[PDB]
Amino acid sequence: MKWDYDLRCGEYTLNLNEKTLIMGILNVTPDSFSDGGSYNEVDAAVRHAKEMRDEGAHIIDIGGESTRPGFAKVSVEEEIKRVVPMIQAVSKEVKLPISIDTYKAEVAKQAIEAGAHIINDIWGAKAEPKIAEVAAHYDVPIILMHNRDNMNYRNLMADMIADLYDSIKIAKDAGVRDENIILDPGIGFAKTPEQNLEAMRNLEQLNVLGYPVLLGTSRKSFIGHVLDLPVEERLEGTGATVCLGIEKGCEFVRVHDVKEMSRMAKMMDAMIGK
Amino acid sequence: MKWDYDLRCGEYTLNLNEKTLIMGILNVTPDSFSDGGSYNEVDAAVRHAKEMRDEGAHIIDIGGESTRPGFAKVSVEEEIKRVVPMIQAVSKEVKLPISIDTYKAEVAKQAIEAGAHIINDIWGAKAEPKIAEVAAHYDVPIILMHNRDNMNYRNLMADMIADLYDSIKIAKDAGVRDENIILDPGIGFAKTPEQNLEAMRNLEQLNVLGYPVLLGTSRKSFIGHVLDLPVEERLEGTGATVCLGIEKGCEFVRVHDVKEMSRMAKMMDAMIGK
Ligand SMILES: NC(=O)c1ccc(SC(F)(F)F)cc1
Repeated sequence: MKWDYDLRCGEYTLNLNEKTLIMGILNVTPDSFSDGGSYNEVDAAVRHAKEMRDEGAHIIDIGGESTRPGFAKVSVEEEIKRVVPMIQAVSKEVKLPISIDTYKAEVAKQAIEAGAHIINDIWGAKAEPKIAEVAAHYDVPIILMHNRDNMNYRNLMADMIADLYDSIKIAKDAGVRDENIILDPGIGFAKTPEQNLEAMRNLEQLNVLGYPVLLGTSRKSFIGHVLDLPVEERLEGTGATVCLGIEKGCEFVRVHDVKEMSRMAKMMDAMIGK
Repeated sequence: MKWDYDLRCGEYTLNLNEKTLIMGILNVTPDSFSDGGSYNEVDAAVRHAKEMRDEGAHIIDIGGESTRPGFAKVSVEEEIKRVVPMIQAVSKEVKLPISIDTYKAEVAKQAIEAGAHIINDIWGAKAEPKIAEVAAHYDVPIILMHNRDNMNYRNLMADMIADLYDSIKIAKDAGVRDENIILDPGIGFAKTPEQNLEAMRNLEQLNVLGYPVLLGTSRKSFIGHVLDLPVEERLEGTGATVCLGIEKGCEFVRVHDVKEMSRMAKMMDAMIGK
């Protein structure tokens, strides 16, 4: 009942009421010597995508080098060379909606022509506002993530909701329809460990804006800060964050460990009555 | 702030505010040919206890054959022969509070003399009311679990709270102090799969009775019913139930997989601000 529309992802449709949707994380393994497109690079990407599809992923999230976790300085002409061949191949042989992980307008634009269905922006359309227009033009869902270039909060949650609505304004002024807007609390970004725990504890507040919320906490540093555990041993901590996130009404979770998280989400959904 | 007393377990003290307490499950591996006490049986019990202590367990729960999951018909004279040597050895070389898993008064009584600190009753003092007196006499914490011999609920939750308070009455009429009372929703017992999901979803209601709540969902059938997964693949489902349980204010979780659940509980505590 909570949502009265389905997420329209070109040729795939995502119901927001039946279950928590699992977005699986695919990071490029760049080939040295080449700028992209090579067989090993692309085929490792496809095999990874297929594994995630089998493990219960509903969306595949595809990131280049300029995005997380790398954040390397690459121009858009090269990032296209790399990210486009992956999107052409994955979209061809894995029938799932694909989101492009970029804050760059031209990269988002190429990705969608290559065959991406959703835009996923870590800067909430603030780094390159034209990205909002790209989304409006192609009529695709855009994920707006909370992020700032500083740590200076008067009031964390109120500041987050304010910051986010600034993103919504930019998106809607560009012509993006409400149904194509998704929000993300930006856990792990521009927050102290203490502020990350705080945002998690108060996540249900994001619900007042009236948009589906995607949660992305997978293997993040704050989990390590709490448990005192390296990145490879953060499965149980990520699981907690996913369970809490779902209890507090999130519609997507973005995770590396698709099998495990998928199982937890399904148990949560059964319990909270999704 | 929520609790203004500590759980007094003889020589160990359990703070109910700092963190979710993990009770690790130890089931006897009975030796054929002997009635109990043999070296392999007892030493496997000790090694298991030590493993759980290292994995982060705060309490060791020790069950004989007449209790779960076996429920075999054994007299109390034999159950004592088996459960007492385990309790003497574990209490000797694992410095943790030990709970005896029994609904039988004489068994509880022997267990405590042998060195058990807490009584854990799956029948909520209704099967053998004298167990309440045993607890009152020795001044030990008693866990009262919801259980009935039928499935006939007018209103699940109201019926559960009613049933439980009937247990509290029997306990207090025997002389058990409020601080020595703990409650358990009896998930997996006398409930359909649908009713188990319901009790989980409405667990916070148990809080109104004003007693610490222990949650025990580890590897239970309903998790299997939801995920469609055999008992060995229920880690992720148990994890969900533990996370939800903690969100809804439970003070203990009783689990087989101490390492994993301990990590999840610790992440939950950090998030909900315990
Ligand atoms: N490979 C495993 O047995 C394993 C270990 C830990 C986890 S984390 C959990 F259970 F989801 F919370 C999952 C699977």
